[PDB]
Amino acid sequence: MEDDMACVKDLVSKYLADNERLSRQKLAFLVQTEPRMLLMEGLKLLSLCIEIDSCNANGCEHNSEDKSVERILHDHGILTPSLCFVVPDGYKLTGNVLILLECFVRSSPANFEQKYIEDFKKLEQLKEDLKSVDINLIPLIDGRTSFYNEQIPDWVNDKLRDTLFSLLRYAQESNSLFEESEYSRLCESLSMTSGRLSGVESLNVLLDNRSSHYEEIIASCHQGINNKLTAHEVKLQIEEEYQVFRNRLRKGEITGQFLKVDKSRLLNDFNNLYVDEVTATKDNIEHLIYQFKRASPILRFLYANIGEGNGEERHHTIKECQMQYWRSFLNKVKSLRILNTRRKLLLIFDALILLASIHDQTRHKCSKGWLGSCFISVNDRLVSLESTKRDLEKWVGRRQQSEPPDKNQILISMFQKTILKATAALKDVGISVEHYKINMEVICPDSYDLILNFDVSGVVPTISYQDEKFPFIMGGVELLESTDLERLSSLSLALVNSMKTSSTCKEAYCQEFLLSGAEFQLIYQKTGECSKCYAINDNRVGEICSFYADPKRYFPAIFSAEVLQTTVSTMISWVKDCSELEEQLCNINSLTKMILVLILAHPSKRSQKLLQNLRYFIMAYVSDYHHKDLIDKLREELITDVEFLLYRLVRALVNLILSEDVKSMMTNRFKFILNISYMCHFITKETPDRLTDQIKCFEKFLEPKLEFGHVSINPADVATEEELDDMVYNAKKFLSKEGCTSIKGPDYKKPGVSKRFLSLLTSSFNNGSLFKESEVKRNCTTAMLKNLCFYSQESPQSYSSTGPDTGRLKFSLSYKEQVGGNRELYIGDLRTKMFTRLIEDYFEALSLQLSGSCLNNEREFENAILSMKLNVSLAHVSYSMDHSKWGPMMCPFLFLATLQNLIFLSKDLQADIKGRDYLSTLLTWHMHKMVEIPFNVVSAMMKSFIKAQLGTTQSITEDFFYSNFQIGVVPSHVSSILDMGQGILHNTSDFYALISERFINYAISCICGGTIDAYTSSDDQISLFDQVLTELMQRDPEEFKTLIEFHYYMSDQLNKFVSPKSVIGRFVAEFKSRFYVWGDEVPLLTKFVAAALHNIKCKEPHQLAETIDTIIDQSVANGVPVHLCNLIQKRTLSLLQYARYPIDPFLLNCETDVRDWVDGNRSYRIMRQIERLIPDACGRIRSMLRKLYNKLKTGQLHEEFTTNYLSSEHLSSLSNLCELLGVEPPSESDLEFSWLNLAAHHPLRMVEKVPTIVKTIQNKLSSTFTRGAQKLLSEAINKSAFQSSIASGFVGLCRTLGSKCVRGPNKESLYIKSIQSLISDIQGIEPLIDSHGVQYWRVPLNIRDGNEGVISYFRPLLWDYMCISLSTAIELGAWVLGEPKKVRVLEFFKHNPCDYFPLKPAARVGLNHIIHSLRRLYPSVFEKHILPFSPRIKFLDLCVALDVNCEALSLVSHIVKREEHYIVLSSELRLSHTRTHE
Ligand SMILES: [Mg+2]
Ligand SMILES: [Zn+2]
Repeated sequence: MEDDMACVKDLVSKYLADNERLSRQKLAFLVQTEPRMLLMEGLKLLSLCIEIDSCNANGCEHNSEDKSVERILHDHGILTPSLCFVVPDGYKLTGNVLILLECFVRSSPANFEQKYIEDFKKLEQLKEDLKSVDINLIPLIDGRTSFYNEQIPDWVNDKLRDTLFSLLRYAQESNSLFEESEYSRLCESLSMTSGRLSGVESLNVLLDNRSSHYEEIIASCHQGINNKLTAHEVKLQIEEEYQVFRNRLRKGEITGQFLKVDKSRLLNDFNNLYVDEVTATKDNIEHLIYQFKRASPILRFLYANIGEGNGEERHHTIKECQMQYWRSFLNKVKSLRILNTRRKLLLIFDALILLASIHDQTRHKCSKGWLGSCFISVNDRLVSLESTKRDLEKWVGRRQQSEPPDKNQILISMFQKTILKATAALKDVGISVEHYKINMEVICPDSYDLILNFDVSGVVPTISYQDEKFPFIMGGVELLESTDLERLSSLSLALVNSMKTSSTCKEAYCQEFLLSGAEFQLIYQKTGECSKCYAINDNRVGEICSFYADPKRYFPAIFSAEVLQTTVSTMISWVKDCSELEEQLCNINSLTKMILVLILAHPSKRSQKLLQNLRYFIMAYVSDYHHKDLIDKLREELITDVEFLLYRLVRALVNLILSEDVKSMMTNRFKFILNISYMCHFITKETPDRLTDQIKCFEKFLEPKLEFGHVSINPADVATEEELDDMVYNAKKFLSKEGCTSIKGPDYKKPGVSKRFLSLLTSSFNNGSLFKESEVKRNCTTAMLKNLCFYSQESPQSYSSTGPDTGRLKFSLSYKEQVGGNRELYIGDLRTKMFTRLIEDYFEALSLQLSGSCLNNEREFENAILSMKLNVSLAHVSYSMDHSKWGPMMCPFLFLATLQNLIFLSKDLQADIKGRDYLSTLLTWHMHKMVEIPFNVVSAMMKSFIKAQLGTTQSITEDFFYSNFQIGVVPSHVSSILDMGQGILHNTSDFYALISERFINYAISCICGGTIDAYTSSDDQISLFDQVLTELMQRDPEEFKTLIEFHYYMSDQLNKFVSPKSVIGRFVAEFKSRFYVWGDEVPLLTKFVAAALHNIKCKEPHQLAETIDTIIDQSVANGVPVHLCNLIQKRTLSLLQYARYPIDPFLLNCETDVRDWVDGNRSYRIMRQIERLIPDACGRIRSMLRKLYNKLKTGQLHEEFTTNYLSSEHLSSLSNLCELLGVEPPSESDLEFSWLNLAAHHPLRMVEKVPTIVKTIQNKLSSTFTRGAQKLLSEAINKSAFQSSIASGFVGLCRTLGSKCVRGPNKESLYIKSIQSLISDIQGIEPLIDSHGVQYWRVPLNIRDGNEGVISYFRPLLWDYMCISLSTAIELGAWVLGEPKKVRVLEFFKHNPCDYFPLKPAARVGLNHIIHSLRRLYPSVFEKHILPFSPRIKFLDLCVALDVNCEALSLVSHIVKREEHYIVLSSELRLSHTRTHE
């Protein structure tokens, strides 16, 4: 064992770089002889090489002397106060930039993430401490997952660490210089293989230490449970229980929780729901219509009468005088950076704008841009007039007397110098100044005297902070028109735009809009994105109105003025043929329109809840039985009068619709009311306030634990007995529920489980009664190591009864937004998630072994839908139920006690025992978790206590804080037993619900003479009854009710509570929000419309099109008509056009029909759009494509096309492809058509080049653990620091498109306007626009040579058309290459809007195939990018080739879940197009 020393010493002597830092450690190692010292020196040298490579690679100076940061400052003469203990590994000072380069090496995922979090937090803290120095700090962290470096080659380093390991184990077995813990740590660190190599058996590495608590818990689980009874000895207990329950219920001690339906009583209870303020029951429609148009200033302004303009004054409002041009130019100039703008380079701008205004004024007498005595400045300001005159005279007098000259001369000199500077700086980058239509004529020879001799007259524009004297007439606009929607759209656009203004008559900001004639000004006095006061002003009469709205909630109505009208119009057409509703048809329209406008004008949470609570009422109205505590659950607190008006409107509508004397069509009215109820999705999803929601969520979390009487406050890591005995005591108490055989009788809605029913369930599962036929068949060295960079310290060594030795599991609490209420959310670390995943997937597999669940399986959902459809068809009884408080009422103790009593059959009995031990240990771990209290809530509670302690309601949580606040304690952590991890433990609860419902159905079947089917996914259940029970319902109304009450009691006995929103009935069935009726179908139109409306994000404009396309494709399959989708697409295109972005024929197709969504796919619509653009030329290519596909189907060439033509020039090759056959070639003025691509060199900027397939491959490949360690966690940390909304996203998108957002040939940035200017320079190319607007250009052939720097952006059309067409024809049938034609022969019928028809589309792939094809076809790229990391594949090769060579959009030809079944209007299919495959 000594020759190894010699050879490795020689190898390291010959393979070490000559560094003045490395030679020291090299000689210190080479001089040593003792093996232990060799170990130390080798480890030190390896660490040195790694850290020096890291320090030199990132361009920094290495800290060899190990000096602290304040030392580094003091040596450089930088004086700083005292600081904490910090040592930088790499430090650099460059100007005012400071660089720190701490680094380390880790192999385990959990260790890597923990070290990253630790040093990141430490360095952020130190950055905060050093911010006072007035010097910037930027940390840099490098964490590598391997020992490879630069100063040493790989093989010598590997053999070095290997021989080091061998000598390590030798010396450990010889001298035992190390103890067990450090020795094991060093082995696991330098092993580089023990990071992650095992699975479930990893728990076998540690020790047990399970001394006493485990035995007590396991015994308490087994105390009084009997799980050996036979099938004969459970029926008797069931019968006895039923007998005593029925007797005690009939006597009058058991209450009963169900009533029979009564429509009149239900309506009468709904009408008198808020009878304390609305002191009436009836309301005339006319008075409501009258007082609706005068409620709020917004509504008054919406329906007022403002017809300013006699017909010629408004004509000038489309002239675009010089003032606006000067304003835009000055804004664009100020967007750059010029020096010394403080009170010098700003007054000049106002002077120029004022001169331009005077010039525009005294030539044709226009009155724009003014407001009383004020004008709009460069930065959307509202500067006055006189103060500017004073500043101007002061400045000119000072500058003149600083020095014969003349005032006008000084003014024109200053103006010309500044203008020359500006125009030079502008010409510098990419743009001339002649494209702004500005002229240097407003600078008259005499201007100062003109400034000093101006005057205006008007009013003062004011703002009032709260009688209302409106300057106009209140209401004169009919509801049937579409004017209020346009006014709302314009006002909302102004309100959203009001957020763009940046920070620095006090100061006033103004935005401008105009409806039809004159223009109005929205005035505000504060920046930022927050609630603030707004006013509306006009030049004739100022201060029209003022209000207190919030900006970020007014998005869904921007350009969607023609979309909502069609929505209401098509929703009305449903209830149109009711023979007893014609006399009341305008009232319905008025009410619907008023509700929509009102909910779009004042968005609030209370209106959302009130509108959401209607579906439960409409479901109960058409059923047989319902919970007794239903009506009381439909009431909530309302505050403002707008909400009361909304409630009155809803009441009037629901009384008009579901009155008496109507018996024609119940399904249509049901669908109508449901769609009305689903309008709550139009408001928003985000929160109005943040602190109150946190307080509410914490209150909901803390409430149900203060009556069970078990809350731990700040538990210690070393658990004391005072907590363990209490845990055991409460665990015993949890299993002490009585019922039906006691003195006090049963008690409802209390957490707990009874021993009798647990025993019954376990015994019935063990002996076998719940399986179908198809189921039974299946010490200085320590500090030395601490100096190292790869010696980890964050691995567990032994577990216990309360988690690993590091500490009990910890979680953080936070809310998640949702329509209506807000959901709770628990967040854990990575090791915790890795630990929980074992239980999760074990229980998921165990449940998959059985049948009936519908959580993640996708086969059972179709069976459920089929059974529901059949049951509804046969008019049987259906029970739709949801459970209440499912999360905070379950318990891991219940799952453990259930698992500890099941007996399996020949399932690796010894491994079965070992797995049971593992699972029991993990569940015992979960039972002892801890949850963190947020910081804002405790801070606010402390502030409130201090405030209202020295100077009533006393919410119980506030009482808890006040109690544990005054004795010297501050709550930080809270632990208990009653709370199951919301969303963490999910599949186990699904399994438990499955077995529980199966046992309950078995018992109910054993009592009566019928059977039941059930379906459930962890919180929702649908039960289907047979014919016997359905007959029993209407023959003996007493046995039915008793059976239902017994089902309720049984479910309560097993810790499952039925919510008051469940329903038993025969008319409708619902599961997972999917309603079904016998002779119709129920689409949710408003839901999909509202979902599609506000669903945009700030990204590249070619992915929003994909997202909207997928959304519309998903929505069409449910019943939405097509023209609505066309209008939605038009709205999206207009939203894009507003941002000044050129529209190309590869975004959307707003001319589709039914067939384009059923049969075709994404590429078919693009092909159809291109065919619509340029006909008379696509047929010639289509004939050649037909012939080529017919030839290639038999596999004739497959190679001449693959390389010779595809991988060459485009134009000439095309011609050859025509002479390869006997078809006529394309004309010379056919290859002239071309479009414009901005991403021809690199994609656009947001905040070499290779195909996108390479991008996604290197993304999905270099991310496992080692090739994707740093980047993913870095980007996650970066994204965690961002919080945004939809409006802010649209604003950011509008901002980025117009700054640079463009890259040049080599490396540079430009502007879009510059590109369009250079394009418009050459007067030989012709643009062309279509109706909806799609720009495409015609360019000649000769003009290309001579200026090849701007023509490198264009791209021909026929080439891409052929690529996409051939690709999609390969992907689909061969009919695509036919010739389409509309059907113009069928006559016109009279259709009803409610008539549907089903359809099926006209009908694996892996990641290795594309790699192998790219290898065997394109070896060049493969050997440099993929190497460092029969009939079916024959066409896959062609697919990937077409994808690589034609990169416009054909990527989607391979990136593509897709629905199958379609339900469409039968009146639409008979007007589609036909494609013939001949
Ligand atoms: Mg349900
Ligand atoms: Zn004018």
